[PDB]
Amino acid sequence: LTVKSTKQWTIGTDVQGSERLNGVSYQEDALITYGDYQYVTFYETAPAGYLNHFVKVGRRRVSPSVGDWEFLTLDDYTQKTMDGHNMISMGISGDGKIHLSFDHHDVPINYRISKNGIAKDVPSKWTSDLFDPVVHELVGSQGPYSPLTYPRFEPLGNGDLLLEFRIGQSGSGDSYIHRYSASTGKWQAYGMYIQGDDNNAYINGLDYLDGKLYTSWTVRETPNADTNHGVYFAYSNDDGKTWFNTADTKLTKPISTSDDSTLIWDIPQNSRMVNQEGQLIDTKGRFHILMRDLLSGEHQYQHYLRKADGTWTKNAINPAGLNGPDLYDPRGKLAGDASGEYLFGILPDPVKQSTGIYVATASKDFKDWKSLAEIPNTSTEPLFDKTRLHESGILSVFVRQAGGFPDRKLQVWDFELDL
Ligand code: NA
Repeated sequence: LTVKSTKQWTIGTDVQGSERLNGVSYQEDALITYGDYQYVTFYETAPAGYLNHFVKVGRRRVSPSVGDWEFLTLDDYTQKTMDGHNMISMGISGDGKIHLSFDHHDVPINYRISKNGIAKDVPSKWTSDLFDPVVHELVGSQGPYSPLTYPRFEPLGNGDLLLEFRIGQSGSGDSYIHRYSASTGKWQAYGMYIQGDDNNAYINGLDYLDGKLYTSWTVRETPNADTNHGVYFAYSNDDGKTWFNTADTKLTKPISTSDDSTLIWDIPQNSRMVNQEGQLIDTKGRFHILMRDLLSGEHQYQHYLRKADGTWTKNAINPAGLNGPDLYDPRGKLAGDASGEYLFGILPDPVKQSTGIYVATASKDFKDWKSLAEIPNTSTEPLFDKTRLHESGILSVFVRQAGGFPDRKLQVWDFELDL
């Protein structure tokens, strides 16, 4: 596997503040290809200036040829909270509607949707009046909608879309799932799916494939990030309603954090393992987790693999040149190609201030981590476009630069792979 071409686009000037609001690990998702177009969402500074931001949505054609990015500005909702949790997630349902949820730390939901199926019936002009107003509920469903943190969308096989989030707080919280029907345009409540016990679960993502939904998490005892422990796994065959552990034993609904039957790796507190890193169901149905720890005596990224035979392995990701991360350094992701043979680590390097792209192969049990490419000058938790990789073999990554405001840009990097 090699790189055929590298291209980049600047899509905006990043916002100013003590926190990163753009390029946050648990954006799910920031960058999406649907049909022949790619979409991206981010904050830009509003005319009021410092500590006033608007959500922007960009689109560009990517098939059968790539055209120019265009942007709309949602100038009816001003983001004002300088808190690194207050990021944006986007999802696109099979009716072509684009959904956004954003700007939360332990507050009520903020959600909006496009009026029509703009990703399906693609409009000529790209303007803010394509979107309905911000609301604080999910029409058809029920709360609780507060205190909410961490909206995450997952598109299902039939065009429906899940929205998942935590209700409660760091160190005492539960998570919930809601399902949007692309046939009726109504949401329904799947209810609480994981319940804290004077702690909270921190999932790594949602991963849906061929009718199964996969998640992994660590449990956090207090608002101190040193109090994460364990790596846990469960999956569902019914889009979030009921769940199983790795041995296919049905769990209680909700899953409790006190239930050790979902633990796949013991990792104590003070291991320097961070919450909400990365996960991946590969196209062959092998599940992967990206985390980190200091348990070897050095800080290293860690790859957990759920093998076809049922067994779990844990391998450090330690290719030449990669500096290992500590607890508060930027988080990475794992991406997969269409074939399921190639695993990409998209790993921010805290020494280099860059994003490395490393590749391993299923033929070598993913032990053969090799440097494939680099994105220079990043201070970001890198995020990629699953569908674009599957469909065209192009690894497209959304990044916040390193550097000072207003030099620090937002960009999209495309690596064309020679599959
Ligand atoms: Na607690």
